[PDB]
Amino acid sequence: MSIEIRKLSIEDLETLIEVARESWKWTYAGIYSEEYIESWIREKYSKEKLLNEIVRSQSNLDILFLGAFADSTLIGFIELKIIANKAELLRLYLKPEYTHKKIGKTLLLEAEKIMKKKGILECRLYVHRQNSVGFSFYYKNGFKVEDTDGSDFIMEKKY
Amino acid sequence: MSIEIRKLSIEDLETLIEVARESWKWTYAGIYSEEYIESWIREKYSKEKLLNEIVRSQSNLDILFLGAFADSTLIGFIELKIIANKAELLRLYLKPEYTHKKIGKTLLLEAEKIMKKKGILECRLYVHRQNSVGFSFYYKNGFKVEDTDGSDFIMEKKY
Ligand SMILES: CC(=O)SCCNC(=O)CCNC(=O)[C@H](O)C(C)(C)COP(=O)(O)OP(=O)(O)OC[C@H]1O[C@@H](n2cnc3c(N)ncnc32)[C@H](O)[C@@H]1OP(=O)(O)O
Ligand SMILES: CC(=O)SCCNC(=O)CCNC(=O)[C@H](O)C(C)(C)COP(=O)(O)OP(=O)(O)OC[C@H]1O[C@@H](n2cnc3c(N)ncnc32)[C@H](O)[C@@H]1OP(=O)(O)O
Ligand SMILES: [Cl-]
Ligand SMILES: [Cl-]
Ligand code: NI
Repeated sequence: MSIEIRKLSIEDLETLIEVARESWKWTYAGIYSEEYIESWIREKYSKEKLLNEIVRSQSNLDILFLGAFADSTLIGFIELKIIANKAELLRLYLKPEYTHKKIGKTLLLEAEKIMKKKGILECRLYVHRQNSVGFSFYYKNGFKVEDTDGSDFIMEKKY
Repeated sequence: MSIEIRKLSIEDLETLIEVARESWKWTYAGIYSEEYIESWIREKYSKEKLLNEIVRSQSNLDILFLGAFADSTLIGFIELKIIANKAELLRLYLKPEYTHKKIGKTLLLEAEKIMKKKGILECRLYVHRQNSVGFSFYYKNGFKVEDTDGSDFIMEKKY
């Protein structure tokens, strides 16, 4: 199992949406309803929005959008948003069958490496409080809860 | 997510084979080849063999064959073989998306409960040495390595 991390490109769009869908159905099985998720996928992970995000990342602006590829097949992705010297980890998702193999850790390290290249010293995120899979991974990797907003925990990491 | 543990019945056959297939492809992705697995599924998990095993379990003889059912859908199974006062854990497999939720632990506890009812004080198993997922679960649950046979570790638990 060879895993490559690289910036996503527009050709990654269609399988990106499928990874997102598959990871979302799994991750939130006890949190949101099947329809809530299908609408979320349709509205937030639309072809147009992701394309624009993939482009802003490729153009080296306010998005960093990396995928993990297993034998050329996209199986995970991370997306950060940069404003000034700070980042927000918007998204980190893998195909459920590819979890617990350090692939999430690998995407995070890559982003962190690029943030350090960019002078970004703070990174923060919003995680649904009932998402133990995600929440536990984050605190195991140096994120600390600093606040809440609705159902989410606001976690933050400094460098 | 409601999980029920009960003895398998002949009507469980077709979805039993699919769980086995899906768990096998995942579990041994870096261990055996796609064909080795498809042959193993075809030859060891055949309709006839499993049926006979399900029957011997239902008849209360030398097999104990339990499934874990999530909302009426079979998602995992355990199978033990009894000879005298001792057992061998032949099989324990879940759909990959259902792992890491204590469902494996739940099947093991059920079998252990029945073994104790039956006076069975020793339980042993063979785990492929490169199966870290399975091997780690077993030692986290009181199994200790006592020997090897080919690629497998022979692990054993006493009560
Ligand atoms: C800001 C946001 O994007 S929030 C949404 C975060 N993403 C999700 O929840 C989607 C579902 N999960 C995933 O995609 C992944 O598990 C990630 C990205 C959260 C973590 O990546 P992975 O490569 O799976 O994790 P990695 O192998 O580095 O670390 C393992 C740890 O993560 C957590 N974890 C990873 N996979 C699993 C799993 N299948 N079941 C339970 N916990 C898991 C555990 O805490 C585990 O620690 P343990 O060994 O003590 O049990
Ligand atoms: C004799 C034989 O049958 S050998 C074949 C054994 N079965 C397999 O390997 C098939 C693949 N795996 C599985 O079906 C299951 O993981 C089982 C049956 C081994 C364990 O059942 P689960 O309900 O998943 O495990 P449970 O939640 O009780 O325990 C979690 C522990 O099991 C292991 N584990 C369970 N799921 C995973 C996973 N997706 N990735 C990595 N490790 C895992 C870990 O050691 C975990 O401990 P951690 O929290 O420290 O990481
Ligand atoms: Cl979340
Ligand atoms: Cl094994
Ligand atoms: Ni774990």
